[PDB]
Amino acid sequence: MDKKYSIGLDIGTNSVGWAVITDEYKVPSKKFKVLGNTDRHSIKKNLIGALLFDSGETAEATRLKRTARRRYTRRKNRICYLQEIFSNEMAKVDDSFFHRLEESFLVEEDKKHERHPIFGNIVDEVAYHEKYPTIYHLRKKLVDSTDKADLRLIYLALAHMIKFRGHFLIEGDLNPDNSDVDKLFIQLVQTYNQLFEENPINASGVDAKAILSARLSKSRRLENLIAQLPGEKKNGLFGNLIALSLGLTPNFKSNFDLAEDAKLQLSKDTYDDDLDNLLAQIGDQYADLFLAAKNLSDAILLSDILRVNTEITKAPLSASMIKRYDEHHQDLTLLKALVRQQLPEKYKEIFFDQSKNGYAGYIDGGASQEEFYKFIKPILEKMDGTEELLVKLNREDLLRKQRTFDNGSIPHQIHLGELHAILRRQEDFYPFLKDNREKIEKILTFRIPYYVGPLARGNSRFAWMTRKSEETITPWNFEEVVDKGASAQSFIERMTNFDKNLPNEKVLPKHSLLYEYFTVYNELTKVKYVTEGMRKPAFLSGEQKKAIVDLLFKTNRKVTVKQLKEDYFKKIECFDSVEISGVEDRFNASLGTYHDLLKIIKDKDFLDNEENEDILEDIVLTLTLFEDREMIEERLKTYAHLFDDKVMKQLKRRRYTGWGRLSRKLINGIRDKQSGKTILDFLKSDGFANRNFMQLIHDDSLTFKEDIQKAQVSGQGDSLHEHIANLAGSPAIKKGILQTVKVVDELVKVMGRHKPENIVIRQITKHVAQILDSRMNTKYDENDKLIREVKVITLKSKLVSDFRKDFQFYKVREINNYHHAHDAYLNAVVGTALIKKGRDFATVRKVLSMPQVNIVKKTEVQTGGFSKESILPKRNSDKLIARKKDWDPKKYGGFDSPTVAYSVLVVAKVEKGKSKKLKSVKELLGITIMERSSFEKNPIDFLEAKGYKEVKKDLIIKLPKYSLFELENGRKRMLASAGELQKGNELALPSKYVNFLYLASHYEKLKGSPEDNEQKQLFVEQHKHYLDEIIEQISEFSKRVILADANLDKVLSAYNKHRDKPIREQAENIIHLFTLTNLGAPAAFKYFDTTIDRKRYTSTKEVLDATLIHQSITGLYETRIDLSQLGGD
DNA sequence: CTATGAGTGGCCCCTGTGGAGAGAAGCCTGTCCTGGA
DNA sequence: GGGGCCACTCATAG
RNA sequence: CAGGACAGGCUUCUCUCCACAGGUUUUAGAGCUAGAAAUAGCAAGUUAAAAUAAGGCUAGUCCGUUAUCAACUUGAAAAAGUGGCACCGAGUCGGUGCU
Repeated sequence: MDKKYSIGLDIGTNSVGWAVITDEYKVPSKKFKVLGNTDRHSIKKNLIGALLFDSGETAEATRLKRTARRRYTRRKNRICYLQEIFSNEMAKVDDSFFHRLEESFLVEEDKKHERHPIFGNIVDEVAYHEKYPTIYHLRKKLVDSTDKADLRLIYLALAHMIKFRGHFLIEGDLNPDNSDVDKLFIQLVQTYNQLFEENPINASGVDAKAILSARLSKSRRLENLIAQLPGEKKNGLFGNLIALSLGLTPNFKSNFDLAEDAKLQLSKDTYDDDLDNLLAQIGDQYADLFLAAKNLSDAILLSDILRVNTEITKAPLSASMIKRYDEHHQDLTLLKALVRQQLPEKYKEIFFDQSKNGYAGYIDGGASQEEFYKFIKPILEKMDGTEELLVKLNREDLLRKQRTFDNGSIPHQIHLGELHAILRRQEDFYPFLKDNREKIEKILTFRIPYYVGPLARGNSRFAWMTRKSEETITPWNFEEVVDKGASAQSFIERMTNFDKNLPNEKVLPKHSLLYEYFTVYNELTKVKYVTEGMRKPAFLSGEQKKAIVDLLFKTNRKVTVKQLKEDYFKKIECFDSVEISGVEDRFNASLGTYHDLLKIIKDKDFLDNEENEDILEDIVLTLTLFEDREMIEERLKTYAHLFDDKVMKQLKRRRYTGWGRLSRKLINGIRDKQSGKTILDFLKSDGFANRNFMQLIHDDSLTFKEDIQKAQVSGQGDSLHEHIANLAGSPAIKKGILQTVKVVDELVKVMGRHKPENIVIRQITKHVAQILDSRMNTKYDENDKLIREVKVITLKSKLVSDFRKDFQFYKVREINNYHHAHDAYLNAVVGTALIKKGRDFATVRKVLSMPQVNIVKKTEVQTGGFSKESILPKRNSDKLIARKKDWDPKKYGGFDSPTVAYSVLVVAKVEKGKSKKLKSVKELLGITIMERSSFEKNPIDFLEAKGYKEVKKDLIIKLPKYSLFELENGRKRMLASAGELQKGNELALPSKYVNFLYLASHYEKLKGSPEDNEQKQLFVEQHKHYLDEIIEQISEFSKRVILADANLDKVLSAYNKHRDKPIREQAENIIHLFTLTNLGAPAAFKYFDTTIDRKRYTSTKEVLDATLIHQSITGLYETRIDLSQLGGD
């Protein structure tokens, strides 16, 4: 008799519950054969348990690190390009300068050349350090002077500029002379008054520079400026111009009464284009007004930058840096004077102690600028003469460094201008610089487009670029080697969907006109109308649909029921009264793309042309695919023969985003084999059948369904891993699902390969059920109908939670891990009971108090970073990992705290003592993650290298993390690492104590009827003696397996101390005790007033000769190996 | 007399921002359709 | 949250 | 009862590519004076170079932290295969009967 049995499953983020029950809600138990070298040949176990595992993580970190690696590599490549350019002339003056540059990081003992890099002689080095305290001094001096300087200084300046070229946000050119806010505001007002003499603006008395440079929001600046302008509004034309000058996006529809919105934003690249067409609409006389607005905006954002006001040079940033340096020097002198004058004792603290947050700590230590201000602020409060210094502190301007985090707002055009000025001044003495000025400018301004991607030769699983040729990609010949249009199309396509019914065809663009026609006819197909004299609703004819679309859909961007009734039935068909069903208020789809094309091209018959279908659809596809404008113009240049410049540029501007859910070949590509119509043709005219898309794809009359069946290529059965990975969700739930399916497979294998009756458990859960059904039921009957021998049940946790709360079967997650198993068991029981109580309740209570539950910790091989990322200074300790091959850690410091890959057991002989005496040993040597490949290649050589000799190969036992060892008195420990252990034993409590603890913990939070609440409170009051029993049992369990003498003593003392506390507080504090006894690593926990630190087992010597256990994924099959007999002499 | 292991307790760990796209999922208003029961 | 490392102290064997 | 397309909104999340600002580490930026030295006073401090997971070959202006993995037999791996049942009890499972 194949016993009828049910399987219950609970899938969480960390756990997978499993349980097997009979037809009688009873859990069978079986005796299992045990392999190994031990004597315990067979053990009886229950068929219930749960699996715990570490939660999975997303791929975000890997992608971030890859991006960082590419950034670093490309920056170094640019530096190498500059060195290559300077290579010819550098050797003619200083051959070893480049060697000195890179070899700088080595100590003086290691350097092949002289220690001073810049000159190689200390005198010139000191002279350089004196004449130019900061690199900004050199930059400004080269910008302003006309003298011929040494090649090395120019090289240094150019390298500094390139390596920190700054951000690329704003396109176009920036005028550095555009910095005066007031003068440009006056010019804008003057131009407005000249062009609007009937409405002049009196800008006198308005401080434009203060308002526009204020650290307020753009709307606040606009409001403040307008409030000072009588008669003007932010909604007015001048208000919109100011908003644009602030960097907002005003709408110019109202001031020119245009039929179309004219929205301008200076950050958008459309400013030139939209300005051009706006002038084409309102007249070209308004060019200088927008020019003045642009100049004012430029002055604004360059005024927020560049604190310097009136100093005249081509390098304002260098002037700002020098000004800050001078202020820092003067303030430092004054501060030293004052501190020495009044508080000499703290002078040492301020200027000598590195560890404190004073000036010495701010400079030579790790104290940040905010920390330094925080430390110095109370001290300055105690002294006098620091009023302006206090103001500067409030301004984040006191003693400011040059390299600060606010530098993130520097446009690259400033560095470009400085480069251009330096090259202009010095190219007369340096012909090769003048010749390669173009190359230097390109290198400074070059940027890889976002749509191109990595420049690989196919050997990267991330690269998609298509090459025109096979030259080495250089910044000067990038455009001549890469098909930018094809690359962009590939970038778009690989992220697009595939059609469900036709997986071999791309889906159409969302705003494709053919798609819009399809949708409109699809909705019109199911529109019914009832007029006077009509007994039943009738479907609209094809000519009726065509007339309706031409009259309303092509003319109105939205058509409503009332509009249709007034415009077509009442006017065209002369039906005065009509009742329309299937559309309530308005029609859903619309011909927006048709309206846009009729607005741009301004030709209706050209759009109405059926033969231009290919050209029109190709134009729509081109507008959807590409976002860069040059590529769009490149593609549109084929169709320019039919359009003027205005139409082409307006077409150049229309972008469309989104995609449809269906393919063109499905709708209008496949023709009916009988009639020749496509789906669109049938929607246009289907006779009295009037079949919609759903009806057409399911009708057996046409061959479209036959093509659907044929086009279903027999996709090779997706592997369970791949099938789950293809689902929608985070990888963690995917891992949980995979482990659950493996658990189900093992449970099936256990029961003698007899299939179960019922499997008890959002679209992801639906996919899980689908996977289970597919793997379990594969039998097809004589009619090719799947014989569902197994029932799949979907139930929500709310039902089982109610089941628990109704029958006092409380769940306390803080006691142990059995709650997952009990929840799975109750899930299965409730599902079977509902779909299919004195006996049942007794059986359930018997099941709950059962002591043996299979709890298994999943064994894993840890991977990830080689070590921590913080780099530590050199120290005399062997635990420091070198950052590179030829860098002694005691000379340079480096990494620390590597992570163990996995542990291995080694039994061999090791020399010990100064006499070099061979000693037979038995210890654990853990492999670091960085060593994993080397060890896997040849363990023998690796073990020989670490002082282990006479290798005993057959004793190598793979010991991953959480490998379980068994010791005396049932005490269990898990191998946390190569040198640390965790708790391995679980505490079991009688169910009555769990119920009492739950009732006490929610004593004041009772959610039930008043009589039930009072009864529960009385029950809590009656059984106070349980607390002593609970404490005694905890002490006994800790004594037997935990060995926590001092911590237990402190716990006992605290319990005796707080024995007078209220019952709720006592229970709440006692609940915190299980952190000492819970599975996993010990953790510190708080008990009333005293905090108890974590007791950490750092000794792996006791388990060297214990019994090792290997366990199946469900823990039913197991093999036991004793370490004592292993490695015997 | 000093090197060597074995525990107690304490302290540490890379951060911030922008631009570009595609998809998915969940909720809501609603209309229509396919399949079986 | 959780494993590594280090200062400190102590017991032990050469 | 399940499934689907559309019209619109809202919200969140995932995945991929291109850039910036730092941080950390070592070296360079003659420390002076009195004192044998311990030490005491004095001066000064803002910056620069290189590296940022060891490295690898398929040598790319590429890849290197996602995912998967109890034990034994076969297989290079993928992958395939390998373990008796019924009854009475329960402090981590125990006992009885058949085979």
